[PDB]
Amino acid sequence: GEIQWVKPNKETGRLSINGPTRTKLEPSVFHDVFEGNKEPAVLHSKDPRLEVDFEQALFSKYVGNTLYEPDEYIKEAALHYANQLKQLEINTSQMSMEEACYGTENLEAIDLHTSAGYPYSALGIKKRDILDPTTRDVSKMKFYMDKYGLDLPYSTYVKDELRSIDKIKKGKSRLIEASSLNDSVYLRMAFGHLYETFHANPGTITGSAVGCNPDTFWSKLPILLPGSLFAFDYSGYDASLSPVWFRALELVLREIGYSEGAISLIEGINHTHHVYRNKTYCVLGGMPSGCSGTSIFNSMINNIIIRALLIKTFKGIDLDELNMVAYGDDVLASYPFPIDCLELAKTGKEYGLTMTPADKSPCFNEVNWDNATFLKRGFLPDEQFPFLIHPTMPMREIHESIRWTKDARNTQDHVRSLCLLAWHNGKQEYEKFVSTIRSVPVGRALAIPNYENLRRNWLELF
Ligand code: NI
Repeated sequence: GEIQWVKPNKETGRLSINGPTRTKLEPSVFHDVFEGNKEPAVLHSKDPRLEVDFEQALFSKYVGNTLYEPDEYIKEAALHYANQLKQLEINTSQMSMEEACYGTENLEAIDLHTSAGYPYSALGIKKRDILDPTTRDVSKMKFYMDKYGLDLPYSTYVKDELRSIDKIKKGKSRLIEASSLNDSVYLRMAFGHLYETFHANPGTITGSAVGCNPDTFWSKLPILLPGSLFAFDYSGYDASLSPVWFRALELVLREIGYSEGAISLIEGINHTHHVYRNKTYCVLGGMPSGCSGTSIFNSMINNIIIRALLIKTFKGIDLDELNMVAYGDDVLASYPFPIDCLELAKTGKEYGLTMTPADKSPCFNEVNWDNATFLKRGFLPDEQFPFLIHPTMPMREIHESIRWTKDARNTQDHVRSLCLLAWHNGKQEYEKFVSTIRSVPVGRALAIPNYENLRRNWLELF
């Protein structure tokens, strides 16, 4: 991805948003009971902790575009993923606005608590004003869709979340790039059925884990990805995507039967205008973070990329032997033989992709079921029933996170949530976690859930 220009909002005529004021994250009543080294991300320019220039840290994610136009390696990839999709019989037809907004059994309703984007947030119009689940009215949406039309700027602001000290010093906060309600509705209308099938089918046909529930999906993963695993990390995947990938996405949507109208939506994703604060700017390449189908399209795109890398890098590689699931940038794969990911990573840099070994690793080593990471989590066979895999959220992460809160009344649920994650790590870990919690009179007053109750519940899902 690459910014093409920047200009003042007076010139472009775009409305401006309020800068978020303070972080909403406070010290929790466990702030110093547990250890970690994370604080609220830098949320503005004058943050006393900044060792560098903010705005140029913000936008350095956009490392250029290396290629605008699919070569043969990419076209063949796209087509193989497209042919693979064929068997899911994706409904290529437009979804009703009602469903688009209000959801069906496999597409969640538009989230009423998120911002409505441009120009809604600048005018103080909230989704709640336009959308009511109790009536499923779409007449108001039609009205605003007429009023402001389509293909609007992405309203961009800083994500209020926890970051390492390293990222706070180095100004590496993350951006939220929210598409306008108008464009979310329209994208969902054009691709809602695709979203539905993808939610209903996490696995190796879609090649997508979006919407999976790791509680159960983890047990399928060994079966779905047999033979020899592989996995790595990308640095700033989203922003490093050059247009070529949007082009390749188009080939895939064409080949599975989409109309040209629906396909033209993609250019409005590959080429976006954003409004960060007082300026508006043009990005060409890069998946916006907050675009309706971000997750899926990123996941689809990654399906294209892994295949392209494979067949550009190795000869006689048979793509039907591949298995992968992708959740945005995050991929878990297998193949019947080992795969030299160092060479993949090199091929990757040619395309503008930065690939590093799995889990901050020193080296492109072995990934097996024991060290493998997916959606932050590791894989641990249940001791009694080894066919059941537990998703292991590192405790390090659970510790970091319990030390802060955005709502001071939520301690109870905040701890319970963390417990629902921590127990997958084993009885002895869990006890260690709960005992630290219970190490402080406030801990002791909480209803903390029982290890063997959590486990009996977990079994009852299989
Ligand atoms: Ni532009």
